[PDB]
Order: sequence, then structure tokens, then C-alpha cells
Amino acid sequence: MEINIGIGEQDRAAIAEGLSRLLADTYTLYLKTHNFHWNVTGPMFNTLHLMFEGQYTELAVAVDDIAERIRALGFPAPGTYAAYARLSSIKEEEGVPEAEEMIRQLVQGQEAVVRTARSIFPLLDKVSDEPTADLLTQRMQVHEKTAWMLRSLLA
Amino acid sequence: MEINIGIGEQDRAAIAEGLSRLLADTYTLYLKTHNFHWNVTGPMFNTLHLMFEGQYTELAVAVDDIAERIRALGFPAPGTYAAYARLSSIKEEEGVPEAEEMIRQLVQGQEAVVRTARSIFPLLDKVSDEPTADLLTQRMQVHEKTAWMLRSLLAS
Amino acid sequence: MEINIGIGEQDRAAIAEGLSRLLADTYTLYLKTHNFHWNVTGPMFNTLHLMFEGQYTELAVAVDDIAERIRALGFPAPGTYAAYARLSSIKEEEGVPEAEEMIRQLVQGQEAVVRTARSIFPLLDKVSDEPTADLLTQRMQVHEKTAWMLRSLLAS
Amino acid sequence: MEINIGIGEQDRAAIAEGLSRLLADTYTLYLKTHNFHWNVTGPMFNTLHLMFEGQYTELAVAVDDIAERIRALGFPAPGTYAAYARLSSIKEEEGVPEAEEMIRQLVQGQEAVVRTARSIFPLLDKVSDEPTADLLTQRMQVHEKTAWMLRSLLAS
Amino acid sequence: MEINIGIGEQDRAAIAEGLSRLLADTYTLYLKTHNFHWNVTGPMFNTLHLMFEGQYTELAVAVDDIAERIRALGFPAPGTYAAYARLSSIKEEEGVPEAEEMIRQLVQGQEAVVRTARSIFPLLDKVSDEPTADLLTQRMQVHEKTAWMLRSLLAS
Amino acid sequence: MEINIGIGEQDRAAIAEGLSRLLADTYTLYLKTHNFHWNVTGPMFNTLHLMFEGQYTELAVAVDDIAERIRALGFPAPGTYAAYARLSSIKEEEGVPEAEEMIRQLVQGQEAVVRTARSIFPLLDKVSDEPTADLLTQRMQVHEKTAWMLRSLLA
Amino acid sequence: EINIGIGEQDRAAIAEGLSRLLADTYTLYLKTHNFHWNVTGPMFNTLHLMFEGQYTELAVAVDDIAERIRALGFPAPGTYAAYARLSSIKEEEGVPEAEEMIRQLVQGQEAVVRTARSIFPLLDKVSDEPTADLLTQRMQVHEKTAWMLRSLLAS
Amino acid sequence: MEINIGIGEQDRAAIAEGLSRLLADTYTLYLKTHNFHWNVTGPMFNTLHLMFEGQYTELAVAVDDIAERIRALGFPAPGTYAAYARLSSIKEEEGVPEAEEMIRQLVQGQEAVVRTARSIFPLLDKVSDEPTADLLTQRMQVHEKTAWMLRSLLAS
Amino acid sequence: MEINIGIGEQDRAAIAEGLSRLLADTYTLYLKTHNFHWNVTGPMFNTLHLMFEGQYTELAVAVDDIAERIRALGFPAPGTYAAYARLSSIKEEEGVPEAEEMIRQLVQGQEAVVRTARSIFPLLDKVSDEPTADLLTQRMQVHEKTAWMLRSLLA
Amino acid sequence: MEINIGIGEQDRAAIAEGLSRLLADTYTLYLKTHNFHWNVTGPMFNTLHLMFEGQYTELAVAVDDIAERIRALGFPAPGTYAAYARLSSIKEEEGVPEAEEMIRQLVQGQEAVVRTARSIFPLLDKVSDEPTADLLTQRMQVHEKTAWMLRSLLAS
Amino acid sequence: MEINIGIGEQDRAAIAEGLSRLLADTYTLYLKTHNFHWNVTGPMFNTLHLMFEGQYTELAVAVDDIAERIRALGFPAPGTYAAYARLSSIKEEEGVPEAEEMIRQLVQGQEAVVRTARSIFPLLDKVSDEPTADLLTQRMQVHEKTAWMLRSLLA
Amino acid sequence: MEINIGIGEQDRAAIAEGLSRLLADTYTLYLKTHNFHWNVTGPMFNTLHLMFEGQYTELAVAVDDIAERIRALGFPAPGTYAAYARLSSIKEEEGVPEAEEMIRQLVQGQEAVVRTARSIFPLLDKVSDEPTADLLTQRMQVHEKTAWMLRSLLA
Ligand SMILES: [Cl-]
Ligand SMILES: [Cl-]
Ligand SMILES: [Cl-]
Ligand SMILES: [Cl-]
Ligand SMILES: [Cl-]
Ligand SMILES: [Cl-]
Ligand SMILES: [Cl-]
Ligand SMILES: [Cl-]
Ligand SMILES: [Cl-]
Ligand SMILES: [Cl-]
Ligand SMILES: [Cl-]
Ligand SMILES: [Cl-]
Ligand SMILES: [Cl-]
Ligand SMILES: [Cl-]
Ligand SMILES: [Cl-]
Ligand SMILES: [Cl-]
Ligand SMILES: [Cl-]
Ligand SMILES: [Cl-]
Ligand SMILES: [Cl-]
Ligand SMILES: [Cl-]
Ligand SMILES: [Cl-]
Ligand SMILES: [Cl-]
Ligand SMILES: [Cl-]
Ligand SMILES: [Cl-]
Ligand code: NA
Ligand code: NA
Ligand code: NA
Ligand code: NA
Ligand code: NA
Ligand code: NA
Ligand code: NA
Ligand code: NA
Ligand code: NA
Ligand code: NA
Ligand code: NA
Ligand code: NA
Repeated sequence: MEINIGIGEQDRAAIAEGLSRLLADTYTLYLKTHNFHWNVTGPMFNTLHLMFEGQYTELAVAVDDIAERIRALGFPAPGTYAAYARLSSIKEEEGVPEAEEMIRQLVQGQEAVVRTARSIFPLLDKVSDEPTADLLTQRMQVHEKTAWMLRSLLA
Repeated sequence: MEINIGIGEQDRAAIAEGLSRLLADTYTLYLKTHNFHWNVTGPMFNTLHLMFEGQYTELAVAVDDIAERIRALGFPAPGTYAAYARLSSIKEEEGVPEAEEMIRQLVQGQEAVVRTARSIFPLLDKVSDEPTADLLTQRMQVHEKTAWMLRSLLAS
Repeated sequence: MEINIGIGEQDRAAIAEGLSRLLADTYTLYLKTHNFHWNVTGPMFNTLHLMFEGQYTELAVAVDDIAERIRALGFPAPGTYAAYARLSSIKEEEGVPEAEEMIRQLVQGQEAVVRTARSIFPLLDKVSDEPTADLLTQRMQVHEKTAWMLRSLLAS
Repeated sequence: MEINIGIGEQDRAAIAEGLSRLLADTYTLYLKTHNFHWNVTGPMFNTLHLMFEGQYTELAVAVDDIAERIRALGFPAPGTYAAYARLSSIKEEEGVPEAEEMIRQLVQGQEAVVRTARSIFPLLDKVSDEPTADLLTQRMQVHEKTAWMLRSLLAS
Repeated sequence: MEINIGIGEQDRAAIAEGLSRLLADTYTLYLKTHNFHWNVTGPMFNTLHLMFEGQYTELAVAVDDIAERIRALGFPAPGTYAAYARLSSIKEEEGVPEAEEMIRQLVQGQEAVVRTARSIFPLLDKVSDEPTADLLTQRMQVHEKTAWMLRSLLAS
Repeated sequence: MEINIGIGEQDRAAIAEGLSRLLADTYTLYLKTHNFHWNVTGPMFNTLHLMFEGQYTELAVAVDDIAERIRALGFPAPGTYAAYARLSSIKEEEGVPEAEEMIRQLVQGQEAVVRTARSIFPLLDKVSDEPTADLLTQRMQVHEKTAWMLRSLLA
Repeated sequence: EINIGIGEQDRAAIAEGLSRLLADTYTLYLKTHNFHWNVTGPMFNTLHLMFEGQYTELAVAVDDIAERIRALGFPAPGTYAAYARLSSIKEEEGVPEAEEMIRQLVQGQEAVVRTARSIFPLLDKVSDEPTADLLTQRMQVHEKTAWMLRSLLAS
Repeated sequence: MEINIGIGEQDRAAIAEGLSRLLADTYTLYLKTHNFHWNVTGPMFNTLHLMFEGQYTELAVAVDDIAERIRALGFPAPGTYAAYARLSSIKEEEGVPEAEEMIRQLVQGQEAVVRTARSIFPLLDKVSDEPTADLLTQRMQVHEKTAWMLRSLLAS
Repeated sequence: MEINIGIGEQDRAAIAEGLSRLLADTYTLYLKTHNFHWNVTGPMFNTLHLMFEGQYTELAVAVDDIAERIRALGFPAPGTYAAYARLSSIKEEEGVPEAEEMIRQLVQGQEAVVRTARSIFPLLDKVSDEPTADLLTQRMQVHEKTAWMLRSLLA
Repeated sequence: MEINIGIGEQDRAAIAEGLSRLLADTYTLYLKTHNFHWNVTGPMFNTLHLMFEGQYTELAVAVDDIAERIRALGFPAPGTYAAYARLSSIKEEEGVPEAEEMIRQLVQGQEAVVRTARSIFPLLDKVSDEPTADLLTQRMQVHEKTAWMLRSLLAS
Repeated sequence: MEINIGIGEQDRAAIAEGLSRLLADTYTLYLKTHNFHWNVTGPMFNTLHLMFEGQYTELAVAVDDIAERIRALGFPAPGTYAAYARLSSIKEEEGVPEAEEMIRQLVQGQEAVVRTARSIFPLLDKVSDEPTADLLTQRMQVHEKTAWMLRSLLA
Repeated sequence: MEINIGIGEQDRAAIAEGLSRLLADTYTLYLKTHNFHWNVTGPMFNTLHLMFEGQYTELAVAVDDIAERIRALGFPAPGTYAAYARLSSIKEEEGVPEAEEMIRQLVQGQEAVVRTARSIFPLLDKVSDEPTADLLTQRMQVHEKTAWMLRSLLA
């Protein structure tokens, strides 16, 4: 069936490509947060183990919300290691950092997702895509709140 | 008491007029979806009976949310067959279509509500009615998601 | 597939027609109650907004129970503005009455549905349809209880 | 202690005999539905696995309700394979039919329980056993609704 | 506001008189059960303290259902010691019986409520009061089930 | 088995007699509140129907708490119309008052239960029965709160 | 095709064993349900409740066993004729005294355990850890239930 | 650690200052509503005690949402009587007004918070802070809805 | 309608004045705890954010309980910034202390409320106001428990 | 930090010593009740297994409440077999008594805890420790209720 | 601190290596299942969208359970695209297959995880690591149940 | 009534003896963990007060499960201070250690329970007691996970 939602196909394609980067960054942050949840040690173990659990649980919902918007626009949602590695701007961490460096990297990760979200708003400038704008806004809100909670631990 | 929310009376009346159309389209889609929930048959009965139930349950809440926004603007919320027949832009189905045609009509219905919402946005941008703009945005999100799920069923 | 539930097709058709009137009245009362929920004002706002919400929430379940009995008898459940306007005996209200008149109209609405339910029992005279009789009975119970609560508000 | 509930002992015995047949048929349909839940295959697996689960869960409660009514009347509730094989009127399926034949058999099973309940009503009318009549009415309501949902799957 | 539910005033008064007897019986059995819950002793303490709690909790709801039906018919619901002592057919117990005698009295109490309910049906048939008949039927179901559970405790 | 809880039998009997009056008053107020819940009419119907429901639901628990304290002291809990009518100081209402008179009577009923509870403390002053004193105090707290809510409606 | 490391002949033999376990469990389920309805005497309330807990558990157990048969690629039996043929539970067509009901339910638990024990040799030279775990869980439940039941028969 | 969220420090500080105003107005409305909840009397006591409770419960959560956005921007959230008395535009009520005047003051309070929120959008437009704009919009929605419910109570 | 709860009007006014001070101290501590919840930083952020949330949630219930007792006694409950600043003995904190100083101040706050509660018991000496005494006792219990939890962090 | 709760250190130490005896008695009764829950047999198994579970579940909460009051007073809470064996006045039971003797011992245990609690009030007379007095009162209330339920099982 | 759980360090390292492969396969199947959930179309959309959601939700918990057993053994849990792509034996799908091919690939994926689990059991039997053996048993149970449900759709 | 669950009386007695040691160790760890929950202080108070609460709550359930398995085998479950002191291999702490020493003792306590469990498997293999072996395996899983979380705090 045709897709008749007030956005041309070329614009929908461009928006889906932007949201694909957002999905890749969100998913990459999801796994890094999960990773640090398992692997953190030291006197902050209990508090960070729990904090990182709350974060990755939220990000698992977020990846669905972003993927579903891509589908609503009429495009497949990427979902493989190869696709996400190509699309993601998150810095990979292959070892086990000290707890304070884990915190720092997760702050940087929140800010990287915000930066990707901000990069999509220009694609919406000439277009009427209020739902996508709202999704970007909700993601920025969560990541900016999470950045505050994380960087507070480093004070 | 006067209404002092940063939107003048003429503009609030115009927003209420638009939301009355959105309310009527949402209600018409609600009743059509409820109808199809009762009346669908064929091998997809269990999946569509359930899917249409989720949809009309969500739409019943949306009807309340739209009507309450009209009230917050200072105007009566329409709520009769006669009013909704005039205000709506969705054709009702008077018979019992095959399941695939029911699906197609509900795709078109989602898009008709999005189209009505789209007709109201320029007014909201002009007068800066941020809460109504957010309401319309949420409706567009829901309807565009539901259109994806429905049309997916028609793919080969 | 054949329907073999101890009621012949001609009787099932007649009972389904009667229940179609009950469905239309119940749905029309549902929307009127929803309408008054949004639109009531005055010192009784909070209590009537809440009371009417309880009522239309219940009526939304009731319309399913009625429509599903029609389907069990082997007939399509009506569900459009045109079909309900034709079948309904509820008096339409296109304006915004005072709170006390909203209450009076909803009492009349309860009693109108009861009258419609009572009108169906003769169709069951010569047939064995205990489930339909029970459905009518349950609706009469709910509407008679609601009528007491509503009219109590109009006493001194 | 004496049982003084307005029905004499011989009539209570007769009602308990009838309910024993209804219990056996309900239990036979319960086990058949549970069987088909485990064993159904094909593209309708997910939806029929779930649909049949809802049905056998409901029937498990019904068997308790029927057995407890026999106890209230002063008689033991039958509860063995031998008793249910004798008292039932539903043929069990010993193999694994295709999904559409499973559905067809469950339609016929609902109608079989209705037919057994129908066989008991003249006695209940004669001795005015209101609680048992209401129990049979609820069972007919459930089975007739379930028959609609099942046979709908066999339509085009 | 008038009551127009298909039953004339003198007939509604007659139904309310019957239900006032049923309410008084039910409330008196409620307090007796509550009393025995507090006061039972012996090796059956835990089981009877719990069983009686379940019963009086249910009866507290039932007294509401009965009182509300009286109100729906247009009459005040009795609710004093003097009114219930006058209307009730339950035997008063001013002491603390042995556990087995408490059980026996509670069996008789269930049957007293059933007997009152059974006396009301002919009037309901005459004037076609279907909701009240269903109320009576549901109470008979609960009380006849409870009588079975209670008297079972007295067997060998 | 003997009762050895630090209170002699004659004192326990006297305390149980006082609590029997409290139980009778509480139960009589319970039924009056239930009665007015069914029978109230007028423009306050919805609010008073609900308010009175909350009150009699609470009173149903209270009668259990009082009866169980009587049992813990080693005495039977009264539980019949004749016993409560004999013991109760609540004024009986055989008709259907107007809503404002229902409210007034329920205020008086709360205050009557408080008066009965207060009448028991002198007995405890001699004996040291801390759990009974606490029960009386809880009942006074509830009834004094409820009296405020009720009389506010009449302001 | 089914490639879970077992091979169809062993899957068939294990499924036959689990078919006996299913029949015994289902037959005990119905017998427990029967005794729940039909028990009388001073133990009525406690046995009515105890037997309800047991048959509620067994209703879940029959699903767990049937699903394992399906995972092994065989149909789950489910008729009176099939269960009469497969089951080793002693049938009871009357209404025993409460103490004899308890005794028969003890014997029923032990019969299910005996059937479960008979299946473990079918898992020699097979890698079927999930079936072994299922048998183990059923033995745990029935051995616990047997203790609770036989405790009622002690002096 | 640096804050790199696409908004420079000077603009974050200015937005946080605006949100500090909103927090103070929300908290002052919270305390006023809580106060009126305790102190309201008259025949509307039950309805207003409950309505004001729902409002202050909601506002207790709202102050968290606003305070947390201030923290996300990198600034401390004000939280003392001195700070809120200074920052707020809402005149507190030091006495116990009649119920109608409590309602009127709470309507005015909703509109004062809305006015404060509307005062912040100009800053956000120039700098692009979408999350803060969404927070403002959500608060405006709640307060405009609440203003409708409150002022409805004052109608004739 | 008159208030007849066994306490004369002059005594009720005196008790209500005492409770007004308790309300003001409890509310001031409520807002200080809420403040520190938002504003705390450092490695204890997660645990103190949560701990302070539990505390202010409890104090919000407590201010209702205290205010409602004032209303039950027949007097208006105070509820403005000016009324509470006038009545409160809590030391105000206009800045953002280090986490350890936040903890110390919250210990002091618990002890200040206890002090205010203790100051009211003499009024209840000549007068029998058992519900108010119980309310004071419950507040002291809660605040003394909270003080232990807080000061343990500084050990 | 200093402890400034209006009780001097020497008095807090004496109160903590009394509460340590209460904690030891409560914990010893907790384990004895848990023991009897596992080990009871006979026709009362189901009712006593359950009753003792309710009791030990409550006692597990109480040991926390008592221990936390010791900590609030500024002293360590004892928590070892040696510490409790030294402090406890409960009679130890190393075997498996008959069910009636288990009940009797648990009655004696409730009364022993009450005796210990009562022994502490003299300390609180000279001092002002209202929270500790309330804790003692709540424990006495629970143990006196439980003693009634237990000894009722031993009545004729 | 020493790890003294009855398994020597070299053996724990070898078990962790095997569990790292199992984690990688489970995570790859998790993402593939999540992918197919978003991207499936055709008349089976509703049923497969829901079924695949149930599966990936379960796998998300399983990933946690496997990773935390690795931690309990004293080794870091791998958690990056590069690590999983190196360790995983699952075939990734970079396109959008038809619904029946998605089902077939998910059947293969269940059987692939079972193969990996089966390859680890000999080490666990040699070492007597009973908790890890139970974990692998539960994974085999779930994947074998899931394989039945999936392949039933293709009959 | 006889016990016929496929294990002879002397072998059941031997299993019950092993489980009696396991029960005693689990109960001793339960009380030590409960003690440390009450008594821990210092900057880790919030995280350890909570962590130790979760642990003792879980252990309270574990003692029931172990005790009930002894009963299912036909033997009394030990349940006194004297029995547990005799049977237990955990040394109790009579004082109030620093938080880090509390953590270390609780790690050693987890490993002590595991050590007792491991000693019992040869008997269970010999007589084929599968339910007891699963119980031991579940306890080892919990204790090995808990040891990891505890010792991580010391890194
Ligand atoms: Cl995101
Ligand atoms: Cl990054
Ligand atoms: Cl919409
Ligand atoms: Cl359309
Ligand atoms: Cl009408
Ligand atoms: Cl209706
Ligand atoms: Cl049936
Ligand atoms: Cl059939
Ligand atoms: Cl009744
Ligand atoms: Cl009687
Ligand atoms: Cl009271
Ligand atoms: Cl009075
Ligand atoms: Cl089994
Ligand atoms: Cl057997
Ligand atoms: Cl204002
Ligand atoms: Cl706000
Ligand atoms: Cl306080
Ligand atoms: Cl301070
Ligand atoms: Cl205690
Ligand atoms: Cl003792
Ligand atoms: Cl896995
Ligand atoms: Cl694969
Ligand atoms: Cl353990
Ligand atoms: Cl150790
Ligand atoms: Na999804
Ligand atoms: Na609404
Ligand atoms: Na429906
Ligand atoms: Na039952
Ligand atoms: Na009621
Ligand atoms: Na009770
Ligand atoms: Na199943
Ligand atoms: Na917060
Ligand atoms: Na309040
Ligand atoms: Na604790
Ligand atoms: Na985890
Ligand atoms: Na237990």
C-alpha cells in the first residue's frame, strides 16, 4: 500500500537514514552500558551495577522506539553488528576500564547520541515530521538527564 | 472566570473548530475499528480481533484527550451522531468486508486522521498553542505506527 | 459451518434484530454519557464528571457483550452512525444542558434502554434462549441501579 | 445433616445425574482442547495455541463449578476416566488432525455441551432449581460465544 | 423524579418488602458468622476462624447488593437493630456454642436465607422483575454452596 | 490453658467490660453509617455515598480489632443485636433523615465513641494494660479525624 | 527437521517414557480434583484447600511434560483411552474416607516418582539434559507433597 | 567533567534561570494547593479535599521534573523558602478563604505557571533547547487542563 | 457544629500551636531533604539521591498527618513560606554543601524535629490528648531511626 | 556524630540492654516457631504448618524493628547464637514435640516475650523514651493476640 | 580476594572461554530476533511480531545470566561487536527475508545455540561445575522449546 | 506410612545428615548477614545495608527449602542454636567489624556453604538422589554469584 502521511518518499528516506544512525548509536551505547554493568568492580560496584542496569533497560526500550519510527516511515530498520559498526559514532571499548573511566565513557556516550540527534533536525527543516522531532527530543531529554547523574559521580 | 492562557478568544475558537474535526474523525475511526473487531471473519480472526481491540481501546482514550483539550480552550466538545457525521471526513463501512479490505480501510483511516491533524497545525504554529501541537504530534505518531502495522499485513 | 445451538435460524434472526436495537440504544447512551462527562459544569462538576465516567466505562463493556451475543446468534453486529440513528430510541441532545437536566436526561436514557430490553423478551417466548434472556436481565439490573443513583441527585 | 433447599431428594438426585453428564462433557472438551493446544501445527500455530489455552483454562474453572453444584445438591461428583467415558457424549480424537479439523471439532464440541445442557433444562424448569438453571445458562453463553469465534476462523 | 422501570408502585413496594426480609436475614447471618469467627474455640479454631471470615466478608458485600436493589425499586433500605430483629427469620444465639453447634446453626442460617428468597419468586414472575430474580438466584447459589461446605465438616 | 499476660483475671474482666461497650458503640455506628450510605439522597448523593462507604469499611476493621482484644483478654466478644442494643450509647435512627442531619448524627456518633473510649482509661491507669490503651488511642484518632471531615461539610 | 543432538529413535523412546509420566501426572491431577470435591469430615476445609493447591500445580506440570514431548518431535497424548493405557495410578471409583484419600494421594505421588525414575535409564548414552531436569523437578515436587500428605496420618 | 550537549554555558545559565522561576511558581502553587486541601470547609469539602489532593500530588512530581532539568543544564536547583518567595510571582494566601475563593486562586495559580512557561520560550527559540521546550509544553498542558476543571466548579 | 472530643477549646488551641511548630519543622526538613536530593554530587550521588528520596517521600506523608491533627483539634493548619519561616527552628541552607555536610545537616534536622516534639509533651501533661501524644511518638521514632541511618554514613 | 535525641548515654545504654533481651527472646521464639513449622505432624499438620508460618514471618519483621531501635539508641544489635542463648529466657526444645505440646510451648513463648517487655517499662518511667515504650506495647499486643489464637486450639 | 569455589583457575578460565562463545551466540541470536521483530511483514505480521518479541525479551535475560556466570568464575564478560563477531557461530542476515525464511533462520539459530552448549558440557563434567551445567541445561530447554514452536509454523 | 521414593532409609539418613550441615551453614550465614545489615557503618552504609538485606531475605527462603528437603527424606529438620552451632562450619562474628571485613567474611561464608554442598554430591550420585542434587546446585549458583558481587566491592 501507498504511504500517505504528508512526507514525500525522498524526505522519508533521508529521515530514515538519519534515524538509522541514531539507532546504531543508541544500540552501541546499550551494549556498552550492558558490558560495564557486568564488568565494573571496586567500591562503587553495587551503585554502578544498579545504575547501569536502569540505563540499559531504558535503552532497550529506546531502540524499539527508534526502529519503529523507521518502519513507520517505510524503511527497514538496520540490526546487525556490521550495520551498527558502520553507522555508529560511539567509541568502542574492548577492555575493562576502571569504574571512573566507565562513568566518563558513558557520559561521552550520552553526549554522542545527543550530537547525532541534533544532526537530524536539519533534515526536518523543510519537512513536516513532528513525530520524528518529538522522538529526537525525548531521546535528548533522557540522555541529558543521564549525563547529569553520571557526571555527578565524578565531582 | 476568564480564560488567560496566552491565546485569544478568536484563535481558541478556531483551534476548537479544528479539534472538533479531529475528534469526529477519531471517533469515527474508533467506531469503525470496534465494528471490524466484532465482525471480522476468516483465518485471521484471532489476530485481527485482538489487533482491532488494541486499536479501538487506544482510540477511546484519544477521544477523551481531544475532547478535554477543546474544553480547556473554553468550548463545548461535540458528541452526537449528527455532529460527528458533519465534522468527520472518514467514510463509514455499512456492510461486512473481507478481512483484507477491513485492513485496507483501517490503513486509510489512520491516514485520514493524520490528514486532519495536518490541516490544524498551521494555525497552532501561527498562534503558538504548544499543548495542542503536542497532542496532534502524539496522534500522528500513533496513527503512523498503526498504519505500518496494518499495511504490513497486506504485503506478499 | 452450521450453527446448531437449539434456536432456529428465523428465531435467531429476530432475536438478533431486537438485540440490534438494544446495541444501538446502549451505544447512543454511551456517547451521550461521554458527552455530558466532557461538557458538564457547575458546582457538581467533579462529582458528575467522575460519575459519568464510571457509567460510560461500563457502557463500553456492555456494547461488546451485546454485539458478541448478536455474533453468537449468527448475524453481523451493526456499528455505524447511520445504523444506530435508525435503530435508537434515545432522545438526541445537540446542546449543552444545565447539570440537573443532564442528570434527568441520563435517567430517561437508563429507562429507555430498560424499555428496549423489555421489548425483546416476547421474541424469546416460543424459543429456548436463556443466554439472551440473561443478557437482557443484566442490562436491566445495571440501568435500574444507575437510574436510582442519578435520580437521587435530584431529590431535595 | 438434612438438606433443606426446597428441592426434594429424588429431584436433587435427578439433577445431579444430569449435571454428571454435563461435567463429563465439559471435562472431555477440556481435555480435547488441551490436547489440541499441545499438538496443533501449521501457520496458525501461534494463534491457535493461544486461543485453545484460553478455552481450556476457562473449562477447568467450569468443571469445578459444575462439580461443586453437584456437591451442593447432596451427591458425589464423578471424577475418573471410567465415569467420564460412560457419562460423556463427545468423541475424543485419538490422533493429530490438521488445524482446520481441530477447529471444526472444537465447534462441534461447544455445541455438544450446549445440547447436553439443553437436555437438563426441562427438569430444572419442573422443580424450579434456579441456581442450576443459571449455571447451565452461563455455560451455554460461553460455549455459544466460543463457537462463533472458532467457526469464524473457517470463513474465507 | 418518577420511576418508570416497567413495574408499578404497589408491586415495587411488595418486592421491596420481600427484599427487606432477605436483607434482614442476610445481615443477621452476617453478624452471627462474625460473632462465631471471634468466639469459636477448640482444635477446629484455625479452620473455622478462617472459614467464617470468608463467609462474613462475602455477606458484607451481599447486604449491599440487596439494599441497593431495594433502593433501585424506589424504597428505603432498612438498617437498624430493631428493623432487622423484626424482619429476620434467623434464630438469635446469645451465648458461645461448641464449634460443632456453630457449624450446625450456620447451615440452618444459609437455608433460612434460601427459604426467604424462594418465597419471593412468584411475585417476580407475575410482574416480570428479572433483575431481582437474578439477585435471588445468585444468593441461593452462594448459600447452597456454603451449606455444603459447612455440613461437610460434620460428617465422620 | 492459663492466661499469664501480666493482668489479673478481675482486671481483665473489667477491661473486657469496657471494651464491650466500645465494641457495641463502634458496631452501632458501623450499621448507622452503612444505613446512611444506602439511603442518602440529594445533590450530595455521590460524595456522601462514597464518604460513608469509606467510613463503614474502616469501622468493619475496627470492630474486629476491638473484638480480638476482648478475646486476647480471655473473654467472649458480644455480637448480637440484643447485646449491642443493651451496651450501646449511640442514638438510634429508624427513619431516613435529610443529608445534613445524617452528617450531624454521624458527627455525634464519632464523639460518642470517643466518650466511651475516654471512659475506659481510668481503669487502665490502675492496671497497666498498654495494648488496650493504644487501641483506645487509635480509635480516638480515627473518630476525631472523621468528625473534622464530617463537620466541615456543615460549615 | 529436528537436529538437537539426540536422534529420532532415542527421541521416540524418551517421548514414550514422558508419555507415561504425562498420563500418571494427569491421572493424579484428576484424582486430586475428585478428592477436592468429594472429601468430607472435620478435615474438610484444610483438605479441600490442600488438594486445590496440588491439582493447580499438577495442571501446570502436565503442560511442562507435554511441551517437552513436543520439543522432542512427538505428539503429546491426551485422551481417556491413551491415559488409561499409559497410567500406573490406581483408579478409585468411589468416595473414600478422608484418611484413605490422603493415603491414596501419597501412593499417587510415589507412583509418579517411580515412573520418573524409570525414564532416567533411557537417557544413558543420550545428551538430554532438559528431560533429566524435568524428571528431577517432578520428583522434587512429588516427594515434598508426599511428606505433607503423610504427615497428616501421623499420630 | 565538561558539559557538551550542544548548548553553550551562557545559554544554559539563562535557561536554568528561567526554569528556576518556573520551579518557584510550581512549588508555591504546590504549597498553596496543599494548604487549601487541609483547610477547605463547607458543603464542597469532600469534592475539593479530593480534587486538591490530586493536584498537589501531581505538583510534587512536577517540581522534580523541573528541578532535574535545571540539573541537566549544569546548575543548582533552588530549594528554600527564601529562594522561592523571591523567585515566585504567586502571592500566597495567609488566611483561610471561602471555598469559592480558594478555587479562584487556584485557577489564577495555574495561569501564572502557564504565563511563566510562555515567558521562557523566546530564549529557547534563539538557542535550540528542545527538551526544555517539551517540559514547558507538558506543564502548560497539565495547568490548562486543571484550570478548566477548577473554573467549571464556579459556573452557575 | 461544636467540637466535643474531651479537650477544651483553650487546651486545643495550645496543642494546635505546638503542632504548628512541628508542622513547620517537618515541612522545612521536607524541602531541605528534597533540595539535597536534587543537588547532591560526588561518588555518593546514587545512594544519597535515593536515600534522600525515601526520606522526603515519608516526610510528605508526615506533614499531612500533622496538619490533619491540627484540623481535628479545630484549628487551621499553617501553610505558607512566611508562616513556616516564622515557626521553624530548622537552620536554613541557601547554598549547595558537600555531601558529607548535607548528611550532617539532615542529622541535625532530625534531631531538631525530635526536640520540637519533645517540647509539646508537657502541654499534654495537664490535658489528656492521647492521639496527639501518639503522633509525637511516631514522629520521634521515625526521626531517631533516620538519624541513625544518616550518622552511620559519617562513621 | 553525637547523638542528641533527649536521652542521655547511660540511659540509652540501659534501654538498649533491655531491648537486647527482648531481641534475644523474639529471635529465639522466631527460630522455635520456624522449627515447629518444619517439624509438626499429625492431623493438624496443614493448619499448624500455616499458622506457624504466619507467626514466624511476623517475628522476622519484629526482630528487625527491635534491632533498629537498639541502633537508633546508639548501640550494636546482638546477633549470634552465643549472644542470644545468653540473653534469652525462652525454654529451648531440642527434639520434636507432639503438636499439642508445640502449641503449648508457643503459648509460653508469647507470654515470655510479654514478660520481658513488661520488665523494661520501669527503665522508661524515670526516663522519657516514648518510641521504645510504643515498640514494647506493639510487641505485647501481637504476642497477646497470638497467645489467644494458640490457646484456643487447646480448648475443649 | 581469592576465588575458592572448588574449581581451579585454569579450569575456570576454560569454562569462561566456552561461556564466552555461548554468550556471543546468544547475543547474536538476540539481535537477529530483534531485527526480524521490527522488519517482518506479510499476513503473519501480528503473530510473528509478537512471537519474536517474546523470544528476544527472553534472550535479553539469558545474555545477562550467561555473562554473570562468567563473572562468578572470575573472568571478564565480552560485550562488543568485535568480540561477538569473532566468537559467534550464528550466521548473520544483512537483508530482510520473507517471513518463512525468517522463521527457518530462527530455527537454525536455536539449534546453533544448542550445538554450542553441547560442545561445552564435557569440560563441565570433567571439572564438576554444577551451576554452569544447570545454566546450559536451561538454555537447551528454552531453545528446544522455541525450535518446536517455530518449526510448527512451517508444517 | 512408609516412604517409597526410591532411596533406602539408611541412604536417606545419610543425605539428611549432609543437608543438616548445609542447613546449619545457611542459617549461620543468614544470621551473620542479618547482623551485619543492622550493624554496618561508614560511607558504604546505604549500599551494604541494602545488599545485606537482599541476601538475608534470600537466605531465609533458602533455609526453608533445605529444611523441607530433609523432611521429604523422612527426617526432622534441626532448628536450634545448639544444633546449628554443632553442625555449622561457619565461625560467627561476636563483635562489629569494619565494613570491608564484613564483606570479606560474607564472601568466605558463601564459599563455606559451597564447600559443604560439594562434599555431598558423591553420595547423591551413588544413590541417585536427583532432587537433592538440584537443590545443592541452585544453592551453589546463588552463593557463587553473591561471592562475585561481594568481592567486587573490595577491588
Ligand atoms: Cl537514544
Ligand atoms: Cl563515545
Ligand atoms: Cl487521533
Ligand atoms: Cl478513510
Ligand atoms: Cl432518552
Ligand atoms: Cl445496555
Ligand atoms: Cl460447560
Ligand atoms: Cl463433538
Ligand atoms: Cl443473601
Ligand atoms: Cl437459622
Ligand atoms: Cl471505634
Ligand atoms: Cl450518637
Ligand atoms: Cl509430575
Ligand atoms: Cl496410585
Ligand atoms: Cl496567582
Ligand atoms: Cl509546572
Ligand atoms: Cl515529623
Ligand atoms: Cl537544623
Ligand atoms: Cl517481640
Ligand atoms: Cl518459653
Ligand atoms: Cl542461550
Ligand atoms: Cl544460525
Ligand atoms: Cl544455601
Ligand atoms: Cl566462613
Ligand atoms: Na517492538
Ligand atoms: Na475524561
Ligand atoms: Na469484543
Ligand atoms: Na473447587
Ligand atoms: Na453500597
Ligand atoms: Na477477625
Ligand atoms: Na501449554
Ligand atoms: Na527526583
Ligand atoms: Na491530606
Ligand atoms: Na532492617
Ligand atoms: Na545483570
Ligand atoms: Na516452609
